[PDB]
Amino acid sequence: AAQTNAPWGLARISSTSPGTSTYYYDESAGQGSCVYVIDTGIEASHPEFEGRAQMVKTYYYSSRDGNGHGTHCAGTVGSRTYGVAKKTQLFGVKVLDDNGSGQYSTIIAGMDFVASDKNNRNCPKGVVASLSLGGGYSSSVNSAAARLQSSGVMVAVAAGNNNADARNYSPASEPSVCTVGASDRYDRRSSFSNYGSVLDIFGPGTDILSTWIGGSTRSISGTSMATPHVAGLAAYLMTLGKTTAASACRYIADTANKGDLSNIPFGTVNLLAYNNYQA
Ligand SMILES: [Ca+2]
Ligand SMILES: [Ca+2]
Repeated sequence: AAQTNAPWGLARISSTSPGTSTYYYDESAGQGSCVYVIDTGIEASHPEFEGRAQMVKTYYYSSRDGNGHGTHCAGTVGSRTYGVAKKTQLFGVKVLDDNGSGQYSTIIAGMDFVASDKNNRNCPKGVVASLSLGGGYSSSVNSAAARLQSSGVMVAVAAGNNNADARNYSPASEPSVCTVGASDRYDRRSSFSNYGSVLDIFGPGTDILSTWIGGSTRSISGTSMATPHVAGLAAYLMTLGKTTAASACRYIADTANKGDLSNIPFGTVNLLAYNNYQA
């Protein structure tokens, strides 16, 4: 399949070179997989989700996304127009309030919830968890992400928007999960993106058009936008039988475009997510 005039981030992960505008992908489109979006919630009624999204857990008064951050990330995962895996199943877990904030104890509970809730869902091709959140270092938050990964879920987390070493931020500094950095459309490291030896992969993170609350769309930037690119790609690759949850991050790194990015500090990988699609 080929989506013309696609968002630049989708066209980037299906090309060996920047500047293209078509997103080439296999028609399976992550069908059979499930992706948990642990964020501010999802506007599941958005037409771009085609009824493939639903809220399963909230830690606040309502399950509605009163912010838009979680709806935007879910749209990059698997919306019809702006998603990597356009046929995947989307589950929303609201651990952040409508201001985009949340206590670590609630974030830890949301991860432990996903590790158990996946056992009563029908996801034959695999389960993915996308965490576009983070803060200061916490060994309890890192351990919760490691538990979720060990239970059999592909965990993708954002590296942070501090332009610093991600080793001082959680759950980005957990080695067992897949930490995602951000890049722009000219194959430059996003000026805000964190770095360090803990980063596994980079994704499109600057000026990312996706869904928004109120049935709308908008473009924002952050490593919170690059993470759903890797999460959606994982669900896309697992549906193809190429990899599994325990080794998706390593497979994505092994098959990535190497050496394409600029302004990458020494000690940080120069790897850009890529689906290796061939018609
Ligand atoms: Ca290249
Ligand atoms: Ca890692």
